[PDB]
Amino acid sequence: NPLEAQAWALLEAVYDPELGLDVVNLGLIYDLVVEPPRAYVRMTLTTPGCPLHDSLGEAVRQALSRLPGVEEVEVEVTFEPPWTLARLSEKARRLLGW
Amino acid sequence: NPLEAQAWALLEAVYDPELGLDVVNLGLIYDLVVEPPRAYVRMTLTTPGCPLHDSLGEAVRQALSRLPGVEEVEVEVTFEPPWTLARLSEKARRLLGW
Ligand SMILES: [Mg+2]
Ligand SMILES: [Mg+2]
Repeated sequence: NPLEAQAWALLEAVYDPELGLDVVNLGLIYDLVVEPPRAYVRMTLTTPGCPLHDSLGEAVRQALSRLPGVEEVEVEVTFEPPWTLARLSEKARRLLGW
Repeated sequence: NPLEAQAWALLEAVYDPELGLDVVNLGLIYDLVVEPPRAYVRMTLTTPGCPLHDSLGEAVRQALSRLPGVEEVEVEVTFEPPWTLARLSEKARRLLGW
């Protein structure tokens, strides 16, 4: 499903403002399912508590809505499990310096 | 602290759109501290997951910002503990019919 690869590439352009890294390499994407006309993503945030405006979740929704055949995007934001820097990818660790 | 009573009265005018009851009688307010120039409230939502726009949390922030002497309102939205109808007040149960 090349659509899935397309989805990841799109998400890799969405950045967390506090850490300056994309949501994929930060390890914020917990699940991703793309089955036209629907796209589903389960993700978390880098800090606890629901913000008044989930700008990151909105950016992810907008990114996935660009997928061909996708007319509805469900973005589920959860804290289960809770995120920590241990979820950073190998690439992210290179970009950081680690 | 009459300011505290003022705060509760203000919150009793903020309604959850899905249930048609105010946040206080629904049992959504977990903690409330009013110490000028700051107001703090910890609350939850009636359904899981962080919404893209936390309109309820915003309404609570706007309501408390009307308190005299209060210049900053911190609204913490959590799911710990998770909410259920068991947290409804006695009054809410009368209003419902129970
Ligand atoms: Mg972890
Ligand atoms: Mg309960």
